[PDB]
Amino acid sequence: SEESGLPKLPVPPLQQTLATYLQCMRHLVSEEQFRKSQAIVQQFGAPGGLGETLQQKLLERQEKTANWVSEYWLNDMYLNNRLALPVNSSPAVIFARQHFPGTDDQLRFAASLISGVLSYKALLDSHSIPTDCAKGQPLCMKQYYGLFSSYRLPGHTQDTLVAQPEHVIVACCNQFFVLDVVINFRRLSEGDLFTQLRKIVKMASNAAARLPPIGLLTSDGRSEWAEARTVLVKDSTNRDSLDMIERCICLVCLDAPGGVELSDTHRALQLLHGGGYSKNGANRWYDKSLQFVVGRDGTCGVVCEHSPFDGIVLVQCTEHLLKHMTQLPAPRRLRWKCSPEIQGHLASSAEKLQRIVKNLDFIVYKFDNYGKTFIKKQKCSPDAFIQVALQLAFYRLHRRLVPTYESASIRRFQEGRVDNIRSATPEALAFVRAVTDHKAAVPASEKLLLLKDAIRAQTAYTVMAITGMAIDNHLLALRELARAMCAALPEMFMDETYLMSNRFVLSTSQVPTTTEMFCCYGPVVPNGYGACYNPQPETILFCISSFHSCAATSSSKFAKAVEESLIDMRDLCSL
Ligand SMILES: CN1C=CC(CCc2cccc3ccccc23)C=C1
Ligand code: NA
Ligand code: NA
Repeated sequence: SEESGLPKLPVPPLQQTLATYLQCMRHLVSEEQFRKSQAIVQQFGAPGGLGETLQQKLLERQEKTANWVSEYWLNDMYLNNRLALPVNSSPAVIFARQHFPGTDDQLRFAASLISGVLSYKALLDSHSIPTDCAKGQPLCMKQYYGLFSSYRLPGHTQDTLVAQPEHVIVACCNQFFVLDVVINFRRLSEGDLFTQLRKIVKMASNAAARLPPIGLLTSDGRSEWAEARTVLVKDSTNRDSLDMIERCICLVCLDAPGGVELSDTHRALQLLHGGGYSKNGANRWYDKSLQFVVGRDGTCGVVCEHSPFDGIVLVQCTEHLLKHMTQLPAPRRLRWKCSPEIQGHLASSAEKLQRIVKNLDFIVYKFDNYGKTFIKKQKCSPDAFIQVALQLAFYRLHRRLVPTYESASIRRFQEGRVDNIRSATPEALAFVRAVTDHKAAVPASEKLLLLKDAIRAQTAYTVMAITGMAIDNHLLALRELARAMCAALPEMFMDETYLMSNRFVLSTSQVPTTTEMFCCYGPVVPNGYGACYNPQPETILFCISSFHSCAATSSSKFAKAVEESLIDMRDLCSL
């Protein structure tokens, strides 16, 4: 009735989590460090010890909350992160290339897309989204209600995720306009929206009314933007304008032509960071959860602030919008009252964003030799096969495995977001060593046994994670319950093995789509990669990111290593 009928997130047994943790990490640390971690974990998990006390506190939390990890996970994964949102945090979804002969063709697309957003939001708010089922077991639908009603406020040390006549904000030439999408309570038609967008484009070209590019401030580090926003709110005009953005449905960004070839890689860059201030980088407001981009040259997609929802729900929404597209007072410019103080903040923010633009090493690589159909003919799940290929790619290029992240949905449970699948398994290590160590001369028949055992272990970890039995959320909650007892964390969580374990040098996810769109994001540590893939029946799309500052990583070398690994795995499956 009022209460969810879904199960609550399970609390795994303490000794199960501690044993999985040590087994996860043994091959990723030195023998001496492992020996010390074994003793730390034994003391933490001893009968009558601290771990048992924290586990009892966690079972009490599970009883008193809908979801015992929600608050800790939201803060740990998103709100505590100080990095600027572009590239480091906010993923982008790139739509098919569009062809816009005239400005009017760009605006008709934007009007059609806005109409689709209004229609989808009406379905959402009437609770008419058919409940998703696993692969079926019903799934939590609460992420859908965060697509349009969320705003991420910056804080000095921790951000705040806020839930809220309806309006969109249109960004054009770094200027922001309120576009009301109802008049006389009747939703604006696609034709009315077109008429309004034309007025906006005319107003935005006016030099005598041009305001400073305040959106650039949202692209900065979170504490930097917290400081600049605090300067802004000293003025009531700015407060009014910030309130309008905080309460909009979404942004629609009418970007300027990019001036570069519209390859998939280049369209993805424009969606990730707008190409910086000199291009479209200030035509943005990164705190708002959805920024649809409809560029004059046909580059279209959506930039996502992903603190309120994960990738499956986002793609369900965007696929619905795109498929739906197949079937009067003037807008109000938001005013700003700036100072030389704010001008200094703008210059700083432009410089910092340019460092992100220049630092990103990004490639879209389409593997075209095979995809899901071939993989399923090997009695393998496509996801597990591709995760083992990524381990082999990393090992053959960098000669070690590293802590690897892969999102696993826990939407089977109330308020469920994700837990981590740790794909750098002991079985993956045995396989990649056998493949790469030519001196060992392991027979191909044995390499194939090791391959299938690595895929089996990957599949098992995935089942463990999606059923709430993996370890990362459990350890996070024990850690934060310990911090509530005493600000000095116990040795368990100060141990260098634990800190290492959560620096995801390879950060991955599978985002399958049914249309030509694709998803991408940056790495999460300076010496890391981001790898987001889209498996299709006969192809697999890989979006690979890394940072040019890190001499070890290279996105083009990693994409080549992925190709070589998929070909090696094909050859082993063809003996
Ligand atoms: C480093 N990283 C970053 C993200 C994920 C998974 C979540 C996600 C992936 C791709 C698109 C998304 C669009 C909207 C919301 C979440 C999205 C995994 C690793
Ligand atoms: Na996790
Ligand atoms: Na690099």
